[PDB]
Amino acid sequence: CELYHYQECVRGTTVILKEPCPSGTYEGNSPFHPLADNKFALTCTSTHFAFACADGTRHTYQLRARSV
Repeated sequence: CELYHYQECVRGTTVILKEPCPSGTYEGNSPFHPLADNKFALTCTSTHFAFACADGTRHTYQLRARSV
């Protein structure tokens, strides 16, 4: 019921991710930026956020911001 995601991105750039599940609930350090096609956008910074899904699965994401 607990899945972990980890990915690196270039600090300052915009990251586009696919929602892990339809109409899931989100919680994180930055406001949610919903987009079309079950996706969402966020500015790359070292942070953590999570989604709670209807099937009981919780997805925790960790973004590692890096230079260059």
